[PDB]
Order: sequence, then C-alpha cells, then structure tokens
Amino acid sequence: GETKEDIARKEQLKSLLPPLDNIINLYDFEYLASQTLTKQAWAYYSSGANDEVTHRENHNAYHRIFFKPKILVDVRKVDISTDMLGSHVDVPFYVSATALCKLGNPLEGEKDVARGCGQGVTKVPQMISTAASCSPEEIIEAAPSDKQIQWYQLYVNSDRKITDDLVKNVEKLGVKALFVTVDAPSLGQREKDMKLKFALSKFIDPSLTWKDIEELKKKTKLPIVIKGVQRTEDVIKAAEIGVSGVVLSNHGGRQLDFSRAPIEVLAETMPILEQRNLKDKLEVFVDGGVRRGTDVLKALCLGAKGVGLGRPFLYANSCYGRNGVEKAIEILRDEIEMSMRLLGVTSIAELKPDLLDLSTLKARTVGVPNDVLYNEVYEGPTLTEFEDA
Amino acid sequence: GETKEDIARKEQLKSLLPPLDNIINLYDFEYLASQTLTKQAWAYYSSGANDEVTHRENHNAYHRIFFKPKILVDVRKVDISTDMLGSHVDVPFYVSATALCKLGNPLEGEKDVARGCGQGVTKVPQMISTAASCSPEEIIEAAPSDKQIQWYQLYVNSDRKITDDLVKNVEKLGVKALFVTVDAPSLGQREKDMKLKFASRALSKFIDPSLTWKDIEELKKKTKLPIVIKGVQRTEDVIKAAEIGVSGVVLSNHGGRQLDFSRAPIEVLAETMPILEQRNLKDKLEVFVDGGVRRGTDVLKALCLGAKGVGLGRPFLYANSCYGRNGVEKAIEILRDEIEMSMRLLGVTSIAELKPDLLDLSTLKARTVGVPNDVLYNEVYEGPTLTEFEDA
Amino acid sequence: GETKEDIARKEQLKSLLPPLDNIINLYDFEYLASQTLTKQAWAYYSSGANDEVTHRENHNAYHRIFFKPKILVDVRKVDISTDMLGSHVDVPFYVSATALCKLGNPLEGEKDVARGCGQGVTKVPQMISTAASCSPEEIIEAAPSDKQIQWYQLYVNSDRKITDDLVKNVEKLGVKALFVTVDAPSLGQREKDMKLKFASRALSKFIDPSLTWKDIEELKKKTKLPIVIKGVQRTEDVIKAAEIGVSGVVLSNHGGRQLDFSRAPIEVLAETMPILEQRNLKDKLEVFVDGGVRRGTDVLKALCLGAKGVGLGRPFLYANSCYGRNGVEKAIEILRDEIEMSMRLLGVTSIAELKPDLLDLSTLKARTVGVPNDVLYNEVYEGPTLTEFEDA
Amino acid sequence: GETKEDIARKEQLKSLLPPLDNIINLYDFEYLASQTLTKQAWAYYSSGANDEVTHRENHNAYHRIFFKPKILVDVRKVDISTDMLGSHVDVPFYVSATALCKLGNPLEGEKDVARGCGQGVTKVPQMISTAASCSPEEIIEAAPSDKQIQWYQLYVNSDRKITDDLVKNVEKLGVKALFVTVDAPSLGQREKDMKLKFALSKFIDPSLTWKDIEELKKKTKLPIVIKGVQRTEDVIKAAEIGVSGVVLSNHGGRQLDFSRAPIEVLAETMPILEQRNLKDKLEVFVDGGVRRGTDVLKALCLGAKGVGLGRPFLYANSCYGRNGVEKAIEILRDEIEMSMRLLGVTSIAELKPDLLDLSTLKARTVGVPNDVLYNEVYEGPTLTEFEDA
Ligand SMILES: Cc1cc2nc3c(=O)[nH]c(=O)nc-3n(C[C@H](O)[C@H](O)[C@H](O)COP(=O)(O)O)c2cc1C
Ligand SMILES: Cc1cc2nc3c(=O)[nH]c(=O)nc-3n(C[C@H](O)[C@H](O)[C@H](O)COP(=O)(O)O)c2cc1C
Ligand SMILES: Cc1cc2nc3c(=O)[nH]c(=O)nc-3n(C[C@H](O)[C@H](O)[C@H](O)COP(=O)(O)O)c2cc1C
Ligand SMILES: Cc1cc2nc3c(=O)[nH]c(=O)nc-3n(C[C@H](O)[C@H](O)[C@H](O)COP(=O)(O)O)c2cc1C
Ligand SMILES: O=C(O)C(=O)c1ccccc1
Ligand SMILES: O=C(O)C(=O)c1ccccc1
Ligand SMILES: O=C(O)C(=O)c1ccccc1
Ligand SMILES: O=C(O)C(=O)c1ccccc1
Repeated sequence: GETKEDIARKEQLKSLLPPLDNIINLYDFEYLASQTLTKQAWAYYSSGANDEVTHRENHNAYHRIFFKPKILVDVRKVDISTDMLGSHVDVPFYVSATALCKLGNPLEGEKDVARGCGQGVTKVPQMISTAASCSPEEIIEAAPSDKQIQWYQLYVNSDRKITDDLVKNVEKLGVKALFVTVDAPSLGQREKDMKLKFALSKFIDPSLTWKDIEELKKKTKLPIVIKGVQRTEDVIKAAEIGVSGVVLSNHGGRQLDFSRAPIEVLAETMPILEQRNLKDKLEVFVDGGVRRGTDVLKALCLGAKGVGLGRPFLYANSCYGRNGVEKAIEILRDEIEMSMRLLGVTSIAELKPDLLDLSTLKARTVGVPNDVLYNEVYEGPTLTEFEDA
Repeated sequence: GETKEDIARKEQLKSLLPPLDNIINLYDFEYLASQTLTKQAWAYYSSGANDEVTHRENHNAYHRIFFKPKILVDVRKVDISTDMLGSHVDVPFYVSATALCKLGNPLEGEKDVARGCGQGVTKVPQMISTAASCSPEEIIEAAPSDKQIQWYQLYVNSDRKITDDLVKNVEKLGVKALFVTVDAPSLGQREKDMKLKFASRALSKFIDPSLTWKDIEELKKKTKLPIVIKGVQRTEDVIKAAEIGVSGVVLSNHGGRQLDFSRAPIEVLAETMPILEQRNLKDKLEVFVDGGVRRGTDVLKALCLGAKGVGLGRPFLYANSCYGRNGVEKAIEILRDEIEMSMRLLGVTSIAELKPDLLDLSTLKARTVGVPNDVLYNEVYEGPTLTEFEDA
Repeated sequence: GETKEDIARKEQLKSLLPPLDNIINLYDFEYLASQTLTKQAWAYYSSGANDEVTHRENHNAYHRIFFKPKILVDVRKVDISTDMLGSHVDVPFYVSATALCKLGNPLEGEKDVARGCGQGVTKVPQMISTAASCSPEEIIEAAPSDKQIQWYQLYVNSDRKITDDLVKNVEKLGVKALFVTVDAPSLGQREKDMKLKFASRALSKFIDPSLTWKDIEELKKKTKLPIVIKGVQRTEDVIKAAEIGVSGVVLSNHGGRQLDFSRAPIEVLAETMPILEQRNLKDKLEVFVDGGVRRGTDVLKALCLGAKGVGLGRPFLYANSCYGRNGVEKAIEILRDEIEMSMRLLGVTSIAELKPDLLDLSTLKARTVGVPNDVLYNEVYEGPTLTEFEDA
Repeated sequence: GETKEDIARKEQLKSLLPPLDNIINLYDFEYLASQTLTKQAWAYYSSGANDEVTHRENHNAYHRIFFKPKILVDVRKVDISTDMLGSHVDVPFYVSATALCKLGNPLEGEKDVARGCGQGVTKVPQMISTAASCSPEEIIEAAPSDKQIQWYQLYVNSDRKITDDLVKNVEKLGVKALFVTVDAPSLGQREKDMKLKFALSKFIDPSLTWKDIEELKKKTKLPIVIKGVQRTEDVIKAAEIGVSGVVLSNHGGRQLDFSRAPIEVLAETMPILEQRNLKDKLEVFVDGGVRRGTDVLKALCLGAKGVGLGRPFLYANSCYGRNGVEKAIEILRDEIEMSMRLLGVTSIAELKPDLLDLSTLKARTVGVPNDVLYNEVYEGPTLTEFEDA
C-alpha cells in the first residue's frame, strides 16, 4: 505494498473511468478493477487455489461446447425469464456469494449489490455471504424492491447454537432460500494473497455431514441448496435426502485445484438424473468461469436451473458501485437475448441439449512440451511489405 | 474516430503499396488493408461476434483435415471449372456478399468487385449485398462480360412489399439466384466496431426477425430464380431445406459475425453430406460453404467433401480496398493458381474427381481446449539453447 | 565457466534471499536457486536429456488427471502417514537420490538433506546417491533421529567386488533398502551441461551397462535388504520384477535425464496397477513413482492410482541449495501441508482411503501434439481489446 | 537483398563459427547456417510449400510417439548397422537429395557431401540430386572410399531420350540404385523465395505414370525406389508392380501442404503390408523432419528400412563443408547408439513396434482459438522475490 501510488490509483478511478455506457463486456469491468483496487483487494478477488488451473478451466470448459442453432424461426420476441427455487425470476442468472465487498466498494459494499439487483428494470437474485462486510439486514433494506428475491449462503458453525440462531434470523428477514457451502471445510490456499501479505477455522465446520444436513431440513422450511458439489455421486446423494437444489461449484477455483469444471460435471450428471427419475426433484445450479451469455446458454441448454457469477459483479461494483452492478446485469441480459435469437429459440424451456454440439466436451488436453530448439531456429513466413519514400 | 492520421495512411496507399504483382497470397491484401483502411472501415471488415472464436475457428478447422495425394498420375492438364446453380462457371469459388464496400473503396465499391470478377480470362460469380453502397442497377451495369455471373443476396424486409419489389427488380436486371440470408434475425455484436463510436436496438425493420420456412416456401412461388438459403448451421436445417425443395444452402455463420460458437461450416459440411446420401437427397440440393477460406487447399477440402462451391468475403474486400478492381482479379488469379497446383499434387485433374477418398478425415473432430498451463512451472523453466558465434 | 559474477550471485544469497517463512511453494526454491547456483551447478541440477521433453512431460501428465472430490465428509482429522518397504513413515513421499549436492551446498551437501529430513516433527525417507559427495558413513552419522529412515541408491560397478563391498558396508551402516538404478547403462546426454565446458565415452566402468535380471536375482541372495528396481518404464518390466520376487520398483525415467520420450511415470503407473490386479500381484510389489512432482495434488493422484510412495529430486536439491537443511525441512513442511489440505477437500482422511474412485481418468491419454499454426493467419489477425481510461 | 552486409555475414563465418567440436545438435548447424548463408541460399534451403504446416508437422509428428524401453538388458555392445538396397551400411540413415549445394558451399558443393559421407570412420549413403550443382561424375570421385554406397535420384524428363541416357550413364558410374521422384510433377510454391525474389517444367514430366515406371524397370537392373509416396494405397501399388523400394516423403514439406507426416503414414502402412504378405517385398524409406536419433529409432521401430535427412546436411555442409557433414553424421550416430542402449536393444532387427507407445499417434489436434480478453486480464501467479540493499 500500500504506497502513495494509491495516488496513481485514485487518478484512474477519478473520472478516468470511462462512462459506464462505454462498457461492453464483463471483462471490461475486470480490467478496470484490476488497475484500481488496492493490491490486497485485488489479490483477494482475483486469487484462486494454488496454481489456479481449476479457476481458469472453469471458464475454458465452456469453449469445448459449440452450438447447432435453428434458423428460419420467428425470434422477433424472446423471453429469458424462468423460475428458480419457488420464486419466478427475470433472468436465468444470479449474483453469487462474494465475501467482503467493502474492500472494493468502501462505503456501500454488498448493499450496493442489492441496489444493483432491482434498481433498474431487470430484477436478479442475490446470494448473501456469511462473510458479508454488511449485516444480512443492512443489505435487505438497501434493496429498492420487494419483488427482488434474496438468498442466504451459510457456513454452518461448529457451535450448532450460532448457526441455528442465524437460520431463524434470516427466515424472519425475507430470504427465500438457504445455500449451505460445503466445499470449504478447510479454506483454500490463495498464494497471490500470501506473497503480498509477506487453514481450518471454527466459523466453518469440517465436521459437516450428510446427517447434519438431513437435520437442517427439519429445523427449517426455507429451501436448501448444498452449494459446492463436484461429482455426480453426490448430486444423487442430495436427491436421496430430498434437499431442494444444489450448486455445481468448486468455490470459483478457490478450494481444490484440479476440481473439474462445473459445466462438464453438469453435462455428465443431468443424463444420470433422467436415467434415475430424479429430474424433477432437484434444482441444479452452476457457477464458475461464467462470463458471457453464450456460457449461460450452454448451462441452461444442458439442464442448469440457473447460473451464478461471482467475480464479475464484484469487479463492476468495485468500480462503479450499484450502477456498475446493474449495467453488468443488463450487459449479460442482452448477451443472453441475442444468442437465444441466433440460437433460434424463444423461451428458456426450449433451451435443450439438442441445441448444443457436445462431441468434444472431453477434449481437455495437455500437449507434449514444445520442441524449444526446433521452434527457435524455425522462421515463419512473412507478410508482404510496403517501401521507401 | 479518425485523426489527421489520414496522412500517415495516405502516405502508404502512396506508392508504398507495393506493385500488384508482388502480392503472393491472400494474407498480403489483408495486411496492407489493416495499415491503410480507415480505423472503422477496418473494424467493420475485420470484426466478428463477441470473443471472435467462430470467426477464427472457421479457418482453423480446415487444418484438422489433411490429404491422401495420388501419385504417378498424368496431371499435365487440369480443369478447375464446375457448375453452380445451373450456370457453368470458370472456378469453384465465389465472392460472398459483403455490405458497404465504399468504406474501403470509396469511389467504386461493389462495382469494382463486379469488374474484378468479370474482366479477366478467369471469371467468378459475385453475390451482391442487399445493403451494398451501390445499386444493383449500378453493379450489374458495371459487369464487363455477359458470360460472368452475378447472384443476389436478399435480406427480406419486415415490409414484404419492399421485398417483393426488390426480387422483381433484380430478376429483371438479370441476376441468376437469390441467396436469402437467415443467420441475422438480430444483428451480431461486433465489439471492435462498438469500441470506436465512444437488445431491441440490435433488432430492426430492415431485416425481418420473424422469417420462417413458410416464408421461404412462398418466396419460391413468387420467383423463377433459384433460391439458396444462406446461413445454415446444422444438418437438421439442410434437410428442412431439401424438403421445401429450394435449390441450395450455404453452410455459413456469416464469417463469424453473428453467433459465437457456431461451428466451422467445413465441419458441418463433413457431417451433413454423408446424411445427404443416407436419405438420397444427394444431388437434390447444392451445398455451399464459407468462412475462413484463405488458401486453395482450403477450397479443395470443401470440394472433396461435396460442396458445390466455396465462398470468400473479407479477402476480396481487402483486395478491392487496396487495389480496387485489379486487386479483385489478382486474388481470383492467386486463389485459382493455388487450386490448380494443389490439384496436380493431390493427383486429380477435374472438380468431379475431388472426392473424400483424398482426404484424411480421422482428426477432423480434434477440436481441443487444452488445460490452462502452469505459469509457475513454465516461469522458472529454462529451455535449451543454440550454440553461439564468439566475439567481435 | 564462472566470471567474478560470484559477486553478483553472493550479493543475492546475501540477505536478499528472503526469509524461509516467505517461501510459499516448491517453485520458489527453484527460482531462487536459478539466480544463485553457479552456472554449472544450475546446469547439472536443472537439465534433462536432449530436447528435454520427458522431463517436462513428467509434470504435465499429472495435469491430464482431475479429481472427483467427496463432499459432506467429516474431514476434521487427517492422517498422511503410510508404510514404505516395511518401515512406517510420517509422509507418503520421499527424497529421491541426487548426486553431487555440494555443487549447490558446498559445506554440507547430502548431510544437510539427511538433517532436513530427520530433524522436524515431520520426517521423510532419504535415498542416498551412490555418487554422493559425502560418504554414507558421513550422511548416516548426520541423521538427527533413530526413527528417521534412509535408503541406499546403488549403481552396480562393472567390478562387482567394489559393489559387494558397498552393499555390505551400507547394511552394516543401517540403511533400510537398496534402490538399484537400471535406467543409466549409458549416461544421458544433457546439453545445457555440455554447452558450458566449451559414444563409448558416455559408457563407463562405474555403472555397469550389462546389468541383467539374473544379476538382480543374485543381488537378492547376497542381502537381507529389501530391493527396489529404480528406473522402470513399462508394465512389462514391473511384471518381470514381481517374478524375480524383488520388494518393489520405481516407475521412473530419471527425472528426464536419460531417454527422451520415455513416458511420464504417472501414466505408466495408471496402466500398470490395473494389470497388477488382473494377475493378482497387487500387494506383492510396492510401486513407487518420481519425476515432475511439485504439488501435493500431484502426490495425491499417484497415491490414488496405487503408488506406495512418490519421490522428488530437484525441489529438495534447490531448497537445500538456497537454505541448506532448514530449506529441506521447509519443503517437507510445504508439501506435507499441501497434501493435508488437498486431502480434506478431496473428502478423505487417510492414505488408504486414496483410491481411483476419486480420480477423473477420462482425459489421461490426451497427450496432444497440435498442428503447427498459421503464422500468417495469426500475424494479421488482431484480437479484441479491453476498454481504456481517458487521458492525463 | 544482397547488400555489403554479406560483410556482417563474412564476419560470422570467419573464425566466429565455433570449433566444429562444439556442435551438439543438428539444430546448431541450422542456427549457424541461418545467420550466414545469403538471403536466397537460406530462402531456398529453409522454405516449404505455402503456409509450411507439412514441413513442420513432418517433424512434430515424431513427438506423438513415445517409448516403452526395456531395462535390465546387457547393452554394453550395440550395433546400428543394417542393410539398405543390396548393400550393407554402417548406419540406418542417409543423406537425401538436396539440389544446388553451391549456394551454401560455394567451392566444393555436393562433392563435399561425398567427402563427408566416407571421409571418417562411419560410412553413410548419399542420394544425388538430378539438380546437382555438380555432375554425377564430379561427385562420385570426390568420394574417399569405394566402400561408400551412392544413389541417384532422377526426374524423368518429357524427352524420354534424355532420361534414358542418364540411367545408362549413372549405371556405368557406380550408383547402386535409382530413386524416381514423383511428388513434384509441378514444383511447389515456396513463398520465402518469392518475397525476396521481388510451376510446370519440362525437366520434370507431369505425364509420369505407373506404366512409365513398369517400363523403367525393364530398361535397367539398378533397383528402383518411387520416392514421394504419401498414402498406403500407392505403397501397395509399388509392390503390385514389384519395384525395389519406396520413400514415404512429401519432398520436405515443399510440395503439397497438408500432406501428412511420413512417420504417421509409415505406421499406418506397415501393418497393412503384413496383412497382405508384402512385408519382404518392398524397402520402405522415410524422410522429413528427422532431426534426432530418437526420431530415426521411431521410424526403424515402425518398419522403415532407412531414414533420410535433407536440410540438416545442407546446413552443416553450408557452414563447415565436408567436415561439417561428417560431424553431423557422427552426431546422429551417437544419438542413435545411446537411445538404443536406453531403449534396451542391441541391433536394428530388434527395433520393433513393441518398443513404441503408439496410443496417441492420432492426436494431431487443432485447439479452439484463444479467449483473447479472458487471457489478457488474467494475471498468473508470481514467483517469490529477493529484496533491497
Ligand atoms: C472474492 C471471493 C469471495 C467468496 N466468498 C465466498 C463465500 O463466503 N461463500 C461461498 O459459498 N462462496 C464464496 N465465493 C465463491 C462464490 O459464491 C462463487 O462460488 C464463485 O465466485 C463462482 O465463480 P466465479 O467468480 O468464476 O463466478 C467467493 C468468491 C470470491 C471470488
Ligand atoms: C464486412 C462484412 C459484411 C457482410 N455483409 C453481408 C451482407 O450484407 N449479407 C450477407 O448475406 N452476408 C454478409 N456477410 C457475410 C459473407 O457473405 C460471408 O458469409 C463471410 O464474409 C464469409 O467469411 P470470410 O470473410 O471468412 O470469408 C458479410 C461479411 C463481412 C465480413
Ligand atoms: C541432479 C540429479 C542427480 C541425480 N542423481 C541420481 C543418482 O545418482 N542416482 C539415481 O539413481 N538417480 C539420480 N537422479 C534421479 C532421481 O533420483 C529422480 O529420479 C529425479 O530427480 C526425479 O525427478 P524430479 O527431479 O522431477 O523430481 C538424479 C537427478 C538429478 C536431477
Ligand atoms: C533445398 C532442397 C532441395 C531439394 N531438392 C530435391 C530434388 O531435386 N529432388 C528430390 O527428390 N528431393 C529434393 N529435396 C527433398 C529431399 O530429397 C528430402 O525429400 C527432404 O529434404 C526431406 O526433408 P527434410 O529436409 O526435413 O529432411 C530437396 C530438399 C531441399 C530442402
Ligand atoms: O473468500 C472466500 O472464498 C470465502 O469463502 C470466505 C469464507 C469465510 C470467510 C471469509 C471468506
Ligand atoms: O455487416 C454485416 O455483416 C452485414 O451483413 C450487414 C447486414 C445488414 C446491414 C448492415 C450490415
Ligand atoms: O547426474 C545424474 O543424474 C546421475 O544420476 C549421475 C550418476 C552417476 C554419476 C554421475 C551422475
Ligand atoms: O528444390 C527442390 O525441392 C527440387 O526438388 C528441385 C527440382 C528440380 C530443379 C530444382 C529444384
């Protein structure tokens, strides 16, 4: 580092930020946040586990899936709303649990996320971190609409007292569901943080069990989503104990490196749910690496009831507050609407597997290392040139 | 978004552009064009939809196909002519439609392509854009030969009167086919272009988003002109088109300018044609192909899988934009020569002889995404090294 | 080939080397070492055979394997201890043998690794090189714990007297196994090393090129020590070894320092073990594995495929070369911690629970060589772009 | 470019060339030749057809093949000699037809290649280009040994006169075989040449046929090798008309781009020759991309009776004359001898397929294009650092 070059920082965000309606991608947010946040706000957001392969593979795995679009379909009118978890929602995506948004947005934090999510026309669901820089309550009333649905993610404590008080507290406060993170019994090693800063907590119980969940069902009517599943064998398990849904997630490539990409697990497990009757029973959400509407459409096409994005909404918020979060919402809505149209379908229910080319899902390759010498002495062809005067 | 750079640019167009006979390949026009077109002519020509993957993948797919050349064949004499949509043509490729050719050739635009195509000993079909700078009237009158063939690319307006008028107008003017574009109900989001200026908006009256199979069936009744459905991205819609009895189809994703993650047309081609035999609709429907074609060996692969002809857009745009009409001819010339030589070395002498027995198709589906690599392992790794030369 | 650079270097060793507690991962020792070892200590440690592909591929192969973690498991308590060659050890990894440790730790060499291993709360087996700077006498006397275990890496001399003497000497000194290296009949050609100085020569008396199965069978008679054949590169020779009844085998290609295009040991492991069941030689032979292991998740994959333990060379070399003995301990410590955390998140609590049901093996064989790409297509292609920040 | 910077050139080759016994690879030759030859000597040597994919793929395809080496084998003694085409040879490799060696070696040319090939202990066969800068005769007596075998490659002319005189001429002059190039009916487009320089000949007949070959059998007793085959279907054909051998070759990636790699064709066709009895009948040689002994061993392992290298021997010769050519010979001999030893076999006849891992021969991949934006804003992990004073 922190270094009177948070003076160079304050230059950048000062007006030098381009007009919010010059932002095109979710990547644009990320570039801008990369240059401006404090070294440690940035480390904490961008960071992944160890060598960061899963964090990246989460994204790249969408690129193993292509489209077989229908043409000569009337797409004048398209509708991207659907139902997640009792409520009915405007988009098929949501903000996912990011902890500690005061590092990026100092004054307003995850209040400004709630503003963003129903301050404009489109109304998006919001997961709230158990490590929120704000209180659940602070957030929920910063909301500009009773129509905007909210969701609580929960680290069950080792004091089954404290976490019983929280479930009763959040019920009383509006939230229409409970998202129980289970992929962080030990917090993952994020070395970008450490290098600059120069793994069991009690906040998060590693004792957590299936039986402990079965019990969380009884103590509440709120729908329950085991957020952090990483194989088919445990989706089936969540069905077998009839929880509401499940997020296919690996905590944003932040827990176990070489966890697979949710999109690839998704594609494995939805066929297995039809082959066991369990289709209807479980909502199957999906996060990680999602940065474009075509990603969101691949997920939905495969079976996802809804798809979460974390870091992007941090980065937008971190840069442009609640307004950032909305533009980012609209950005993604427009991406989804156009690609649907070009896909040749008009509702989320028509987003099926027969729209996807899945022939190369499994082409997750590692090439043999480059012949250094052969390639150093090779000279490629050259483009024709121009001249003199 | 241009900046008395016009002089930096004009200075290169200026005699710095090398002689036309110094152009070896199609990639040269593309380079010359990148340095001399106006910032937004370049963005509009060069760009594709969103992250731009289909656009690139259209080309690279050609490279998952290899050859099984026949040796010891009398390849003295080679005929690259074939037939498209009922005309006989000199060449098994065509100039796909490309809107706004004045951005890069302000004086003559599409008229100069029409001359490039019909002027030389080798002449090539020209599809004309519905949203071309010039009039069809102007572009057709511009043609140097009666024998040269020009097709019409149609966007059906949502005011089907305007459209009925247009079709009537262009069959009167003597165009030989209608390429109705179906891959743009919403206009693709090309971000290099947007990044310069600074959802119902990317819909518009001028290209009807409700165009349907039933429409094309009616289009077919209202005209004697052969109809080609341009913009098909899956085998399912080639069959649908064989069923309404239309003359043909372009497997195409609009040069990667509409839907990202549309497959490479060559890939759709290769799965499509076998099915077109399995249901004996083989020669009931001419299947064209476009996107990412830049070499004559590219063309050969598509012909060997069964395409009736293969289209090119940006390369003719870039050639026309640096060298106007003799640019266009040079590219025809360059690509023609590529097809001829590669045909000899492939071991065939005609277009009808270009069949699948010549392709090695085994690695066609090796569309890979590698696992992200190990920035740290590679960071500290030091590679071998060449020997040196001493000191002085 | 060193050049009063020794000061440039000494200046970094100098207090510029960061505190040991600032080392996060094994790649850090490797970097620090690259800047501070003497030009030819670095070439001898870092180098591999010829174009160096196996050496790199040993690592990257680990990355064609992914995990199927078990969730909602009581992972409060985790035991990373297992058993090797009849001893019980704290940890499922070991320090493979590495010759000439004084090049990088001139004062103490192998003795410092022996202390790094036996000194802390967590202690780790040490294989000792036949061609180590120090004496076995010296390295064994250097050990901090009775409980710590040290193995002997044997090259059989072509004068089998010298060898008979050696084996006798080291069982007297209390080593717990003999790792006879069979992957160096000719010594691999490491060109970074050769490039500094400026076929019967790369053969030598000191490592007998005629070593045979019949020899190892006799070696086994002459000693009570468990024997491990170190350097096996195919399943066929694991079976041959189960047949002469030897205690075990290291699937290994010598850290990529002998034969280029030897397969990744993890790959040989994964095909080998299933066969070791199919012929019920499952627990008749302990299969170790080495090369390219740098993360605790690397170790886990090998354990999950059935390896009895997994070895590391260069990383302990580099750690010992920057930080001597507390370097070594830190790496043990670092790698141990990696294995523990990754075990929790994998959903298991012991080494016996690490089985194949946890690995995703489907893309294990996607060892690709991509087609050379299109320098010209990519040359003129311009990629999308991020938005900007204004001016001041 | 040609430009009184052939003055910078003459600097380099002047003594600045490292001692010939500081050369380790065939690549080292290539680097040195890259810096020294005239722009056009270099263009003409390095050049490939069009985009140069086949030229490169020729090499890289060896890297799809790995080894399953035998250990605990007595390899004290190894023997790499074998028989090619009547004669018995010291190595299993040979120099292949490179045309025009006076561009690189001005005074001595392909005479210095013949010196190189039997001037030292090991004695390697030499193909002589029909476009040799020297006469067949000039070369053959520049040879320092009657033991060193020679070979003539032949462009049949359209004047079946001129080429009938040549076959009778070369017979009379020693050459133990005839190599009929058939992959250049039209000369391939080499754009590196053209760019600096700013496709039917009669020298080379495109009328050439199978029947024309059948006839070349009768007019000579010299063994005949149809050099330039690129599919299995034509190896079979060469057998069917009982010619002696055949080179699996695509003229060094200089004729048809997207011709396959000879090593991959080799592996396809040798099984097909056993499955049709034709194993014994045909010698199957192999060139392209061969730069290391491990390449040469993969070929042999698969069935190759012998493996040709072109450009490397040009580059060595171009730099160090006949002495260059020998060192390059010995370099490759030592590579072959060591890797055999480490392979655990002692004669060329024991080099079989069971030594090779062929499971990924067919992993000739094209990856999907890189996500430019995602990768631009990504920041990798970073190595720990060092400090201050
Ligand atoms: C900065 C940071 C903090 C996070 N904190 C939590 C948390 O407390 N609980 C949780 O379940 N997920 C947490 N996540 C993960 C997400 O809810 C989500 O699973 C992840 O961000 C999805 O990946 P993405 O960022 O690529 O979209 C966090 C993610 C980030 C990047
Ligand atoms: C600048 C630009 C304008 C285009 N305009 C049209 C158009 O108006 N109508 C149409 O049907 N296709 C249009 N296309 C698509 C092409 O006809 C063609 O499918 C594309 O150029 C094929 O890709 P390529 O540029 O890789 O060869 C356009 C393409 C470009 C690049
Ligand atoms: C500098 C160096 C010296 C080695 N010396 C020996 C040796 O004397 N004997 C032996 O059996 N292995 C020796 N090895 C091989 C290792 O024991 C081990 O197999 C290798 O280090 C595993 O690869 P890694 O460095 O990727 O972990 C040596 C390796 C290195 C890098
Ligand atoms: C400079 C140059 C000239 C060549 N001239 C001929 C020729 O006249 N006839 C022929 O059959 N091959 C000719 N070749 C090809 C070779 O004999 C051989 O097939 C090729 O060089 C093998 O590939 P490599 O250089 O990668 O080893 C030539 C190759 C080069 C590089
Ligand atoms: O940052 C995180 O990934 C996270 O999940 C978390 C959980 C609890 C407290 C702080 C952060
Ligand atoms: O730019 C284009 O790709 C295009 O086809 C088009 C279509 C209609 C209007 C403008 C451009
Ligand atoms: O350097 C080596 O890899 C090695 O193992 C060794 C073996 C014998 C002598 C010297 C080094
Ligand atoms: O250079 C060549 O590839 C070649 O084969 C050749 C053939 C005849 C004359 C000159 C060159």
